[PDB]
Amino acid sequence: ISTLSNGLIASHYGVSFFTIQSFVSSLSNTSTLKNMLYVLSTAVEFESVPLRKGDRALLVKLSKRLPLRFPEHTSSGSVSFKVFLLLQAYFSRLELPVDFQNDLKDILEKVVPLINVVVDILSANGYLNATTAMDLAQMLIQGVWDVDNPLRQIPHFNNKILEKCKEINVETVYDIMALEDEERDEILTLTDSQLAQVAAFVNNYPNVELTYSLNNSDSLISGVKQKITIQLTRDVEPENLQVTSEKYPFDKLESWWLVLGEVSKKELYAIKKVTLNKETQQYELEFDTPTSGKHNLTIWCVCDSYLDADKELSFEINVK
Repeated sequence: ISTLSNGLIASHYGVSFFTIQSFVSSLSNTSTLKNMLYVLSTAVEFESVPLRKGDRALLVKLSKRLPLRFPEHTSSGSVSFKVFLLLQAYFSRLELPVDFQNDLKDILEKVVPLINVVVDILSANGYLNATTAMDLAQMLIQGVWDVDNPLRQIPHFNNKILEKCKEINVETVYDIMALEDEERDEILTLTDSQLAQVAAFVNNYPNVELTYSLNNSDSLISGVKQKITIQLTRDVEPENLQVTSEKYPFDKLESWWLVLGEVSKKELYAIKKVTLNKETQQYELEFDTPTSGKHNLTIWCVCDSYLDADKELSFEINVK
């Protein structure tokens, strides 16, 4: 299978060779988020997580309230059953038994290297569903479903506050920071300690601007390695890139994937993992020029640590 491309591997995260061999065999260009969550749950790295007598029976009961079911003709007798379900309880923000809370902390300690390896395997194959693993990576940091309200990321945003936001058509983090003092204090019925934690989050939440330059557009030759420059600007230089997350109990640094690809062909042409630590920065990507004709290409700038802060740009090329 490893006729894989070295230049299409963005990170240096590591796990056992056993797990890498298993992941490579288990993932394809059609893998879904649910498939990837299952595959991740099978990592031998989780064998250090406790599995007690009675846990499976307790997990079966818990599973009633979770949206995704464990694969049908697969034994529920291993730690993978626990990992698959507790990670969903994490996304759903279910209150857990103290003992399952302990196991969840142990699980979360191992997830970042594992999800990054999933991204790297898919991207090394040129598979655009690497972006599906990126979606899952975001959920693992903020502890929120990709189908739930993205405002849930902000500390102390309970159901009452979410409904007050809906009533005035406030939907994004940027809508929150745009609010006038009196309307802001109307919705944010929170204590002093709580308000400071909202403030910490909103000030650190990224707002990036994506541009590019492609030298000699509409004069490209098929097959030749082509360079493209990607620039990303922030309003001011960040004082630190330490991620604010209520739910992820370990230190995390803000990182981004820069992705070039073509949606209609489900193909990833190039990828790069970057830190946007400056007011402005640019990066050079290299790809093989596709066949003769018109192609619609997209650049994505995807954050590993927050939801709804990603940026994308589409453009047309003509290969002679």
